[PDB]
Amino acid sequence: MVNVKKEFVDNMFSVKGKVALVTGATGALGCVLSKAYGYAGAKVFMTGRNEKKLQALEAEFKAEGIDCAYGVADPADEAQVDAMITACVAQYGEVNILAVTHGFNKPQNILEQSVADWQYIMDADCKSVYVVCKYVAQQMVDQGKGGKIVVVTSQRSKRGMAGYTGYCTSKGGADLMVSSMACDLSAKYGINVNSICPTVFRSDLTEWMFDPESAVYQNFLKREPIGRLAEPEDFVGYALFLSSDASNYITGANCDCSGGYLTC
Amino acid sequence: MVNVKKEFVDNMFSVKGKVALVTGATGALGCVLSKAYGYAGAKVFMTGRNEKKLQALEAEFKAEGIDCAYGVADPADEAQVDAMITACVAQYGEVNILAVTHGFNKPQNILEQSVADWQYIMDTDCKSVYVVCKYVAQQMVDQGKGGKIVVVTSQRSKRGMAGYTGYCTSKGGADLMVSSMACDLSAKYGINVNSICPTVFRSDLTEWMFDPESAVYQNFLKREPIGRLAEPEDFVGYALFLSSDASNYITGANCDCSGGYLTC
Amino acid sequence: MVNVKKEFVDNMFSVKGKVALVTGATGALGCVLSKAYGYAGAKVFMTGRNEKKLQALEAEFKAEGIDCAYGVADPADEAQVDAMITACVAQYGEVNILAVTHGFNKPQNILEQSVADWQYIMDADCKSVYVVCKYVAQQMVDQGKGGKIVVVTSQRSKRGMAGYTGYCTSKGGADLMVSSMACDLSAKYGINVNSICPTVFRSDLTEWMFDPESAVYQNFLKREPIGRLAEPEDFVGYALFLSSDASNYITGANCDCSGGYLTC
Amino acid sequence: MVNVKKEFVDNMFSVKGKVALVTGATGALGCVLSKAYGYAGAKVFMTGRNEKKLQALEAEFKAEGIDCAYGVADPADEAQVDAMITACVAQYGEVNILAVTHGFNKPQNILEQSVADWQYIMDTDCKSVYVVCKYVAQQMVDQGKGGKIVVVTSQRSKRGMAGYTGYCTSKGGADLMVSSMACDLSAKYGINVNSICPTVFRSDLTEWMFDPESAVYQNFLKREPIGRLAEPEDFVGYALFLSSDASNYITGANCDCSGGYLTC
Repeated sequence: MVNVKKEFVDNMFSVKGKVALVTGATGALGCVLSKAYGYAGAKVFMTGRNEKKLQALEAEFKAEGIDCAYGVADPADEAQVDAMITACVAQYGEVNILAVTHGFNKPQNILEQSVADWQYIMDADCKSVYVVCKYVAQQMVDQGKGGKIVVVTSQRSKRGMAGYTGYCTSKGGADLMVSSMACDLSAKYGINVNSICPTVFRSDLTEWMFDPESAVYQNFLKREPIGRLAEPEDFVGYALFLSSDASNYITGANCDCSGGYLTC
Repeated sequence: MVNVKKEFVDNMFSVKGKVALVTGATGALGCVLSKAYGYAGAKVFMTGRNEKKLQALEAEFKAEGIDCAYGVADPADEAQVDAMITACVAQYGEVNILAVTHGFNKPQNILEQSVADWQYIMDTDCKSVYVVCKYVAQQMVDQGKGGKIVVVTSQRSKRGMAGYTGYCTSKGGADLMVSSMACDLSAKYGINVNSICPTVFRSDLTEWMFDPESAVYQNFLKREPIGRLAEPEDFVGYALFLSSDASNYITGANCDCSGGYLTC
Repeated sequence: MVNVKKEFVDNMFSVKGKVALVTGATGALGCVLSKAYGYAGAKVFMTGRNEKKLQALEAEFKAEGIDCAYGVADPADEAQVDAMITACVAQYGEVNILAVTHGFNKPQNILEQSVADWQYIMDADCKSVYVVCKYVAQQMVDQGKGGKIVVVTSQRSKRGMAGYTGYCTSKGGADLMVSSMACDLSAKYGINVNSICPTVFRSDLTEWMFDPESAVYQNFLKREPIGRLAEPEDFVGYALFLSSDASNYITGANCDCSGGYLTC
Repeated sequence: MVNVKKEFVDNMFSVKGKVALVTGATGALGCVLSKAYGYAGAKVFMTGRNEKKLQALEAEFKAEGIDCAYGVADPADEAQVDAMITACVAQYGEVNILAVTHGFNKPQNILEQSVADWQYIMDTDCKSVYVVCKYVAQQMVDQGKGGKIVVVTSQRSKRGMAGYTGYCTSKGGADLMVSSMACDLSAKYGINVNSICPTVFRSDLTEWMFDPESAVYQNFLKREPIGRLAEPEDFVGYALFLSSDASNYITGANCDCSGGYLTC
């Protein structure tokens, strides 16, 4: 008999009954991923800094029968992250999936960007990934059931850009932090750690879309073999795949969500 | 309201009712992927050179209610591939998914490997990918409904190896052929083209596993953050993901199925 | 005392008295590299298919005191390559450096490109690299003095492009063939094998430069952090570096000559 | 006539009369690069934190007719870096080449590595690269004559490793910071910015070389197509190449100094 089971294939993409902790939950990708986990049957614990926006999401999701909760925390603040994970464990008993979607950018040329401004991006966008991953991984180790970590980086983790010495250092570094975390955790504890590297969202560029003096929209479109800019919903499939049994062998990968921008 | 639909999330990983054409169908990965597509509800058209082995698979799958058929063809032979696609279209009406799993290798140092031996690997392992992709892409264009192509390459498409001047040229080339095919087809025709880059299967190395003189098994294990060698079933999730609506934005990618070998 | 010698530093970039065999010697990069090796004091053996163009180069170089010779050969023809290397050995006693610059392209979409047209690119652009490298490496092994091989690929060895299923397969494959050849030859025989991955030459695009309907020139310029397209002379430094003692530790590398196109 | 000049070829690798500022000058690679620039005729300005070790190097180099000087500075401290560059400008009139060789590592698994310990590596190894590059680039801009920046990263900038969540984030980030700096500076100001990615030095592993319980030495040797571990002198050629006219077109590159570790 061929070495594949029907039970495996039918349920491999499931996240049903799993507890998914989503950071940057009020952001463009974070709110979409949080709802997608909910629609897929996971218990959703949303975190971010804006309580009013988290409350609005919790009300919308609960009206559709999604089991969800939220915790306010600055992801770069070690004490707040620890308390937030404790609140998730108190609510749901465990953490099975972590989706890291928070971040920050402020593009500026190196000559005009102070060391403090560069450090601000690194703390908000890079240190915060270490803090959240370290504390959630420790919780997954404590549980002894393995787990899944999905870090949203950027196609900027592999390609530089003018004005991006902060963001590219942060994302370039996070991709390697993910591969090193897989080396630290996957074999011993059954914790898969992967990143997704998306291109830009259409909605991020619509503001200057009608400006003939701007080349930004067309510079991206010339470099998108898929033929269009991304929507957050375009990455829910990859995120859920990397959060399910279907990706049990996959670890330390930096997954291409660029629509071909990285390979053309 | 958050921009993601429940109907999208519930059905995004489906391949139900789709016609999946699988090359190298009698091989270790090919038979597993063929059955996985069948268990997932796709109509499966298997192709390979060994009729007796294809007949055995068809009998096994039909006994489990899988709708499948086969066609004998040498994938490097345009005329045989063209006739094989015609037989798939006659049986099922169309081709929606293509999974390319066939191949050949015969490692040998460049000094001892004749130009004819190198060419034999290139024809069997590389030219055959161009032939199958070109003819199936043309059928998908003719249909006007888009489609999915998944080419199985190898982690050897990105890392060289002693004795692999044939296989590494073929796989390294196929990864770029996939990115270029996405540039040719995805925007205009809605045909996504991606590759998966697997590490070795545990069963491929079981022969010399007990020989202390061989370092092969341990060479790979030291370089596998996941902590074990692969089974064909470990790649069914990625292959089905890349064959479904869940990956509609993903094209021209060379997906890391190495278990961390590529990133450590 | 610091572990570096003055004699080493003063002479590390030298190719003086070395025999450099350059393929595609009559082409834009080939003629420039051949003359640069000559100006740097190497004995230059030029090869290509056009005898009149090789004779013109030999006359120009000899008028400037360069020790050079030529041999006519189709680089994909195993018998002609063997005879050409024999003629170089008869003239100069040995081969120390090989620079592979020949090639062919004919861009065409996969749907319109016949299997025979794809194969034509592969034979002219990829098989020919295997033939030349195998025979020159065998000669270097026979000599027992090590050697240097520099293969000119393209930035297309790492990035796909519409119409390039032939060229990208050939260059993508050649980069991996180089890494595998380093695995086969460098430790045992002291033969370093590396590739250089250039961007396009300014002169290749000047024809359609005044056509407003063409985006080619600007598509490249937007993606060149260096701020201009390349001239063949821009790659002589990297080629000579990879042909000298200064790069003795460097092997199996695919060197970025893209002017930042690969990293932005 | 072939488009290459003899005067260009004869002098392209020269750093004679150029002012080379070397950070981490007392380290294994820093002292070797500092002396190599000196032997090549550059004016050498060495910086580091250990005054006694800088004084010993200055005395050794002056005894061999090298024009050199030193300045004590912590490279992560903007005020000290600014004062150090002022002292280099006062001594030599300008800065033409910058070689960044300093760094820090303390491997530790993520579960046992505090956020403060991770931050310590990031400040010492990553923030310090931003500080030095920003201040030296500003000095090169002020001069208006262009310049060369060579950042020494590691093969760890592209491959993760157990215990390296700090170092891999720092090096992975620095490679992207270099590509982004090239986008910010090369076209407008003629400042090329590149990195070199070395493998480990033989001397770094000699301690546990005789311990059968340690796999480290053999783990690297199995992955070195060149056939041996590196010496600092093995990277002087690449560093001087990237500091000379021979590499004028090369910018934003992350150069492979791994001996094939990256490509096998």
